[PDB]
Amino acid sequence: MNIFEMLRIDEGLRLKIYKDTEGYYTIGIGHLLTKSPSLNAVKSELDKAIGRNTNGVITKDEAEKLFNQDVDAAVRGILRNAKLKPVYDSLDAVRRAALINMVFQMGETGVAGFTNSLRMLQQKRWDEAAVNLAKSRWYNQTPNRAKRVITTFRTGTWDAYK
Repeated sequence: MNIFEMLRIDEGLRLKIYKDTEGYYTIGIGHLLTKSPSLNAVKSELDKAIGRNTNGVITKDEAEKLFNQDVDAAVRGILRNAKLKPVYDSLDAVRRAALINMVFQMGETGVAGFTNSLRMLQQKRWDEAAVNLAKSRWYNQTPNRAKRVITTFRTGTWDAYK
């Protein structure tokens, strides 16, 4: 297992425009297009992202390219963030994937906002961090996914994805 497979499991793959759990327009492997409701704004964003006149549909290869750019960007975001980087550097390879998963889903700002959890992860207080992380809107809204990520932080194994 690795980051790509993990996220592929949590986000699915859809080749036509769809709304995410929060109702926002997305496509592919969790690629958020826009928070706007206009199907126009949406079509524009897609065309611009893909570089061609779409019509709300993309190929698998196009979805994969966007996915690769997204993972890259999430990693890059962690490495640039002063609150995130230190945590990421302190973690083992499996746990690093859990953190990237969170960033991809909720953005750098969102995650950097879990101060308490972040400090507990840095101190390697796995159980404590898992409890803290559970006390969040994120877990309440997407509990199955949040439970998979949390377990991964708790155990440092891929067991939740197996």
